[PDB]
Amino acid sequence: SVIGRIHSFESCGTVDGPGIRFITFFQGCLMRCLYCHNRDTWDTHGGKEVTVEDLMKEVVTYRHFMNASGGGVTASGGEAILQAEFVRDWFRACKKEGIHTCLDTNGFVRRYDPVIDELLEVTDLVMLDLKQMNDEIHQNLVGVSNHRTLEFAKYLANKNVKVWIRYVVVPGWSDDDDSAHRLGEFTRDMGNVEKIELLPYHELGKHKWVAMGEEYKLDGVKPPKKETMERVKGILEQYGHKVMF
Ligand SMILES: CC[S@@+](C)CC[C@H](N)C(=O)O
Ligand code: SF4
Repeated sequence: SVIGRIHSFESCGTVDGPGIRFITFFQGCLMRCLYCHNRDTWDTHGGKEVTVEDLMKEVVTYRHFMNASGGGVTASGGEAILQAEFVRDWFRACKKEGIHTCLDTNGFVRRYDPVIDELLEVTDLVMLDLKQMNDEIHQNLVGVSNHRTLEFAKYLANKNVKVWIRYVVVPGWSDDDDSAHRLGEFTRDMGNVEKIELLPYHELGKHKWVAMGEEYKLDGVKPPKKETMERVKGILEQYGHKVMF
């Protein structure tokens, strides 16, 4: 029945645990972050066609490695939530195999049909990218308003879904102190954020823009100052957050 469109899949040791995570990067994203790591995930009509059956046969070989703490599967890519029906089925097949499931998303949910709730029932962890609390800047950095992502976040809180937050720090855009406080405050109130990951801006994936003959509006911006990272981090910890930077 449901077929999925993916950019790729790779197994990888979870940043902090002995387990391995099988990560499937779903094809397609409606955002256009100036710093996008892989713009090749943008096209919703690209990638490869795979069935739930196909992915599970790829995850099995890694089974022994997923029963270790952070071991499990992750739906990432561009925006995995755009293919919410398939991810639901994938996660359902994984749940019966005794596998931990993580939904890595930007939360750019357009409509709130029941499939989302179904998806969450079989989602052990939601990794939410919060790109910018100041919508003025968010529009300029991403190309869309953060309103939907923000509603989605509140949606997850009211459901008591365990959430980790990811925030990309970029000098001149998200290094602002007023923005760190807005983020720390907002996530504090959600009440379900268990940890925040601070990622310093990186000019990686730039060859994907130039390759497709496109202009990168951040080729002149450099990573954030080691001190600046400590600044925002310290600000977020004031709201009672574990910042795993
Ligand atoms: C840039 C960090 S990645 C682990 C996630 C990139 C983007 N938010 C995505 O989920 O497609
Ligand atoms: S949400 Fe992720 S995949 Fe989509 S444009 Fe932004 S960085 Fe790229």
